[PDB]
Amino acid sequence: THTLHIEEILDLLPHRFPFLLVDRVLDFEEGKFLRAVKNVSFNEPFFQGHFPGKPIFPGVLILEAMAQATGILAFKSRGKLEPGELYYFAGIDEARFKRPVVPGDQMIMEVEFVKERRGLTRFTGVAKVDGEIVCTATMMCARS
Amino acid sequence: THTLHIEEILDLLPHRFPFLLVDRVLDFEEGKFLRAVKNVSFNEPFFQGHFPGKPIFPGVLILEAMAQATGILAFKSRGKLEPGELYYFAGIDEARFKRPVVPGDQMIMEVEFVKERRGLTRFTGVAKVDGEIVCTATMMCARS
Amino acid sequence: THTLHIEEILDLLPHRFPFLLVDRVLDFEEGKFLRAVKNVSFNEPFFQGHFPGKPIFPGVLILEAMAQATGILAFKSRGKLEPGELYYFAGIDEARFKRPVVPGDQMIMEVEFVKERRGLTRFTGVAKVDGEIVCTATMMCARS
Amino acid sequence: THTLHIEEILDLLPHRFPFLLVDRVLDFEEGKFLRAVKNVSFNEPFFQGHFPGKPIFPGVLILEAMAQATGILAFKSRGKLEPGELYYFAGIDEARFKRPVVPGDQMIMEVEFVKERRGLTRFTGVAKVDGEIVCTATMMCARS
Amino acid sequence: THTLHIEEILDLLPHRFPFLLVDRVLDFEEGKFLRAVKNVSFNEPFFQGHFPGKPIFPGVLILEAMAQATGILAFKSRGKLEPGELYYFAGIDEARFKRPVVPGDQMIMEVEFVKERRGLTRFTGVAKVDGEIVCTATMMCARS
Amino acid sequence: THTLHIEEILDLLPHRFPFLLVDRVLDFEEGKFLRAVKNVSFNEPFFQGHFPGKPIFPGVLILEAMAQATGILAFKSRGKLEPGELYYFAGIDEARFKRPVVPGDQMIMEVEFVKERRGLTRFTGVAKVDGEIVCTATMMCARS
Repeated sequence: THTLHIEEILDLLPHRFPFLLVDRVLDFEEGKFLRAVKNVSFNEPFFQGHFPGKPIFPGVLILEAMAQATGILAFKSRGKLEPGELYYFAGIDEARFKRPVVPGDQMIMEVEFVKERRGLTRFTGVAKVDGEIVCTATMMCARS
Repeated sequence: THTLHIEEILDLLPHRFPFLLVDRVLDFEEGKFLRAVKNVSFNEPFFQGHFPGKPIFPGVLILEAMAQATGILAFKSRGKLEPGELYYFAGIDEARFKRPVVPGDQMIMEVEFVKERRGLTRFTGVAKVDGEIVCTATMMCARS
Repeated sequence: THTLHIEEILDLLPHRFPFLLVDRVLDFEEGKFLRAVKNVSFNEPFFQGHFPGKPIFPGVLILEAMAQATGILAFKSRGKLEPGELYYFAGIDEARFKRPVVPGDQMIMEVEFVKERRGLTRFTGVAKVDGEIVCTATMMCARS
Repeated sequence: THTLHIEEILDLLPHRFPFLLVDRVLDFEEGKFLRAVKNVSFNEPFFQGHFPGKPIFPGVLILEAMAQATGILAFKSRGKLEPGELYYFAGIDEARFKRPVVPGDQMIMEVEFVKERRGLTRFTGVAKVDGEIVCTATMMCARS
Repeated sequence: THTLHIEEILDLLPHRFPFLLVDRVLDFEEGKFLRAVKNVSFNEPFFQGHFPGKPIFPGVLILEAMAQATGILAFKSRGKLEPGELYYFAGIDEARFKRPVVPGDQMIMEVEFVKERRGLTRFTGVAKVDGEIVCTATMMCARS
Repeated sequence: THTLHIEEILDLLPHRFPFLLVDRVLDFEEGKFLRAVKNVSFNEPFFQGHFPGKPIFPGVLILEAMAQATGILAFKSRGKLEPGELYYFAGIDEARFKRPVVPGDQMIMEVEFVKERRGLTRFTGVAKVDGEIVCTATMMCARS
């Protein structure tokens, strides 16, 4: 119902190529949840290195893509970043990688706001491919 | 039933980054048809240039990706390329671009063998997004 | 007589790296024709992929470069793009690729306005290397 | 006393550009610890995107670089990877990012083997700049 | 005492990725000298080409990095570039390359103003790694 | 009469993208001279950084390209490099840059063998555009 396409994304997040890893927002409810898509394509620059002969989307970039999806939720819910402010990744708990994500996968990511605590915001994220979980993690993010 | 993932694709086509534009094969029947996926992601290198502020997947790259999908069909059907042989794009008729393809689109491509003619092979292709046609073309390819 | 160098080109076309494929305009007459140069260098990013061991300038990028050269004609003849407007590739007829274009080739391209029809503009293009034809095509372009 | 330069690293790890994030090994003791350097330079490709006007080395890439440093320890200690085998990132606990790492920083990373557990190996890592901690994490890695 | 970090550098020099080769300024005295750092990392794009299997930082890029460091001195000492003006490399005398610079090296560069002569400014530069000289040169630079 | 195209060049020089800067050899006489072409195209990766809004081919890359052209002469004249051997740039005298080289320029480079001296070989080079000199230099190169 509340979808954002890439130009709307570019207006919210400061990330640019080759480190903008949210391709679409499928739905969100402010202060609660956001569901985003990362299309995984062979034609992405990290796959040349990771690895030659055997393309594997880096687990660390799933954590990043989910953190980005929290940022989009945070900005739509609480206000846009002001010029020069940034959205800092502060911590991660319990990241678990279940199986490799590969070219052709459409990675569906769901992030949920948990609480604010200290000047940090805590989110959970779950990433799926073809309805199955490929990654979970709990993420802490802060605006400076 | 007959799916090929990226490693199988890399073994068939000689194209490499940043010009390998088939991410998966969903089905095929040798000598007849092939259905392939190109995942369209913001994190592809041509989107920096095409265009700043407004990402549009180039129509010429839809033609490329379909031509590559003919190559995979041709190789699986007729034999792999020999070292130093190439799969040449010889011509295109009636390419039509119906609307823009954008980050987050999964472009489903169907190619069909038509006939061989004067040392050339003729194919038709149709590319879809969300079940709607975004491009059609007739393609002529040759080995040499 | 009416030459445009790259900064003038950058002011007319919205394309940027790695998808700006017109390096110079040698001559033009508004509403009629334009003659442009694409220098083909090994140091272009697509050649890593197309193909390892055997650099071949992609035919699809000749079509693009010619379409770009039509855009430059269109903008100089009829007015510049307004912010957010774009120059859409709508169709191609009868693209023919005669032989491979390679590193060291200076690709001379000549585009001619044919007619407007529906809200499309029709152009013919011919690309030469060392005075010989390497590609022809008829292109349809539209401003949205 | 036990230093490895980049060619020795390239022979141990399968990662390549733009995802090989260990530039040198300063010391190690098989089965115990490894100390590595990641030089952080503006001329790295992710800084274009992260972020325009404000270069910040991604925290997720500090985790990657430390995971790579565990791989080098694992290979030197336990044996090189066999062709087609991979060094998989299975999980992370308690990653904490203490302050931003920036161009001109030399990031010194110390990884320690903790134990093997259910087919996984557990490692702790600590990354420093100018003697101060910028990141800690506990990492689980597996061969397959 | 007078250090400049990368955002200050980006405000002074017009160079951007992949050709900004000064990561930090350690000290300077206007009109006299400047001491700068170039961190040499495997993750820089030229190392893919220079050379496969054997990363060697190009000597020509040491000359560039030093010329950049002269520009930063020139701008801080004599005034910033005005929009559209540029800082031209006009000549080099007696460049000498002593040994290869490699991934993991922190290249410390010291440039000294010699004199102005014609509308050129003459500088000497010396680049060190681990306290040893790896390159010297005399450089002539001009503002247009 | 003695021309070498890119595949012949790739077999002689070890440089690869984005640091192979000789696109064709127009003529040569072993032990004496070589004339090579570098096509200068906007679609080269360094132009993004050098400079935004104003593309200028770096003078240091003219020196590189001429050094590469000496390498091709050296290999054709004296023997190919053995695996793991490199063609080292040892020094430069009297490099002079006469005016900017820009997208659309075809840079014609003439290198001449001067003499061997203390385990080094000395060469002169002259680079032209449209028959006019844009750069001269004396280059010292060594195998090791």
